[PDB]
Amino acid sequence: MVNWAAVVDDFYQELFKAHPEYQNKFGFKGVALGSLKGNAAYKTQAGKTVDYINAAIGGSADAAGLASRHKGRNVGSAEFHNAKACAAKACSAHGAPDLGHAIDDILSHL
Ligand code: HEM
Ligand SMILES: [Xe]
Ligand SMILES: [Xe]
Repeated sequence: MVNWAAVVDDFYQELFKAHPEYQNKFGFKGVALGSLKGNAAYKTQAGKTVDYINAAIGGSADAAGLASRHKGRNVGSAEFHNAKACAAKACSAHGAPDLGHAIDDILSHL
């Protein structure tokens, strides 16, 4: 088992450090980066990202559905290219396989 939860945590750290304004689109808006793990709303969003990763690896992930749902938050290609940079970093830091291919499936719909 890859510690996906831990990777998701680093990933969120990377993403919000580089694009802090992204964080305003969540229910943990305005919460200090170093406090995220103590915030209920974050805890739920992180679990869901981990779920998706496990579904992408599992073969059950609906990439088109996730893309439409991000479109529904005015989150598009540019954001998911940025996230690809951030996940690459967070995976590499954990010796975990990269999620470039899964992130690519999402991009193919954005
Ligand atoms: C690898 C990249 C990402 C993955 C795997 C991912 C995963 C998810 C998942 C699984 C959900 C819940 C889907 C649902 O049931 O509606 C979600 C919601 C969301 N995503 Fe992403 N995320 C990604 C990147 C981003 C980025 C770059 C942004 C830009 C801000 C973003 C913004 C949001 C927002 C605002 C929500 C809903 C928040 C809420 O309901 O409170 N995501 N994401
Ligand atoms: Xe991710
Ligand atoms: Xe992913």
